[PDB]
Amino acid sequence: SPEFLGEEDIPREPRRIVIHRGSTGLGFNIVGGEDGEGIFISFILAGGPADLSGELRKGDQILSVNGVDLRNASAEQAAIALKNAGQTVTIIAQYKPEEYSRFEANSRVDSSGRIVTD
Repeated sequence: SPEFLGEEDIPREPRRIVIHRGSTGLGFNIVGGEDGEGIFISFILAGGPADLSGELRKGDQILSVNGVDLRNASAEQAAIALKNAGQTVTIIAQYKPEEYSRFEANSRVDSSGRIVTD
């Protein structure tokens, strides 16, 4: 009997993740930022710093960057904070796929809590 992770819930509590900046950037994209809706990871680049951490995913909201609260920041504000965060970037993230799925066209959350796009 194979034990798929797919049948396992993704943790919903906040987590602390440390990223080490490459010679290319932190390796993820963000969406959101309008009217305090929040900043969400929409894409993680294969092989990039966020990927290498192995602790971030599409659908994570970025709550803070190096202790600076980003929950109500604009995307531009978030981009600036992330750019200016130095070589070692400490992120507090929280998996919020339902909120995230609102932003991505034809996306939804399945019974396992995974984000699916049709």
